[PDB]
Amino acid sequence: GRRRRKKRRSLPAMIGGVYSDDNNLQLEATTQFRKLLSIERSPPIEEVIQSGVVPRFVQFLTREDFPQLQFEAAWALTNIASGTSENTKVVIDHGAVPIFVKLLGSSSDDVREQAVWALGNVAGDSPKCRDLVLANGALLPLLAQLNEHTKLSMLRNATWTLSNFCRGKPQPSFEQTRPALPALARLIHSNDEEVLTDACWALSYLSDGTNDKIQAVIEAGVCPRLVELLLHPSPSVLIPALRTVGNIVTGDDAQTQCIIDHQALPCLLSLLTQNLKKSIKKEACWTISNITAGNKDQIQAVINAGIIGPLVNLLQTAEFDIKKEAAWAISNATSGGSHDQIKYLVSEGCIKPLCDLLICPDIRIVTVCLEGLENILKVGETDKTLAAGDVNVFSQMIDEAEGLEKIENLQSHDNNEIYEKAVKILEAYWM
Repeated sequence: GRRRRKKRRSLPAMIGGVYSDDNNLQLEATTQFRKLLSIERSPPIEEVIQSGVVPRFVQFLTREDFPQLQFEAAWALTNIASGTSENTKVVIDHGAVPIFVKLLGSSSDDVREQAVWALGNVAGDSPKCRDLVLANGALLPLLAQLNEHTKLSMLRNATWTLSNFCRGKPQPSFEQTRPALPALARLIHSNDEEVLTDACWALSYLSDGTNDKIQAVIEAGVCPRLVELLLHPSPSVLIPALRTVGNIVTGDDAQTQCIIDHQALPCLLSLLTQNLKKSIKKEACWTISNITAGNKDQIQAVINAGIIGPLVNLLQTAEFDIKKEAAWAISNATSGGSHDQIKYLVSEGCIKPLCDLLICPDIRIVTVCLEGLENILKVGETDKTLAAGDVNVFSQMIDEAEGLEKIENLQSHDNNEIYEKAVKILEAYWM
């Protein structure tokens, strides 16, 4: 039941200046180009390209004697590359990528930072551009010049760039991004909201895939801190943290337990009971659902945390996108849970809201709720049998919640799977 799923850190005279061999004119004209290319809205990137200065800017990048010119040229190029994909291609075509990688070793902090920002912008353009940046060996030198003393502006640029290196579908080669894990594991210990935001997004990308990927993320040691970040007051941090936690719990039971072991369930509960955006509650319910898809000890941990009552209430009353996830959460619990655990779900009032969703237009959700009801009916039937009783108490509850009439009406459902289950349910419990 476990369910997998850029930028932000006189022309003729300028052209002549850039093409001059006078240092002061070169610098003055490149700065002028940078500023032109920096403007708030609709920058004239296409005009600058046609003048032929891109190859010149690229040449300026190699001027190790003249870091100020390297810096302005880098900025100008990145402003060009931050435009359309066609603009980015022009910069790539002129060999800027390997040169930016080399500049990650510049003795000038400002030039290194520009290079980091340039590469993030290129990588951000598309998965192919991302892969090109990685194939040119960007990551290790990017990481190498990060240390205990690194200034905040560089930490911010670097983390954003790293996130761009991890982002996108198809996903980048995991072996290509692995080196980033230890750094991101340290970066999530920052208190800076921008670093935390981009570091969490990056971990959210890395943890999105198969269980081997998730295992790599866990082994980086990030679970405890990620659970802390579930409590971050900024939604910009909370959202990617929660997505990463949610991704991790899509793995196997042992992987899921690494999240549970750090009191994630009480954090997740607080997400349901605070006045938070619906998309946040949705994702929290999704995360819970992948925990209730676990073993009976994991379902028990959800119960112990006090989640079932609030979750039933969401299932009854929340916006539909939340209801859907809450449905999977409750239904998964009825599927992997013990007889006694299922009885507890019923005591918390889950029958009525499962019944009410049998008329919803999403057939996957109908099916989930019908399966949950069937699991509940089985438990009721077992109780009846063990005492040699005359009635299935849960069947009566389903009748009283108007679920029986809804199940009878599902005999008219187009979908064959729903039809067959409804008939089977009726035949077993209301013959």
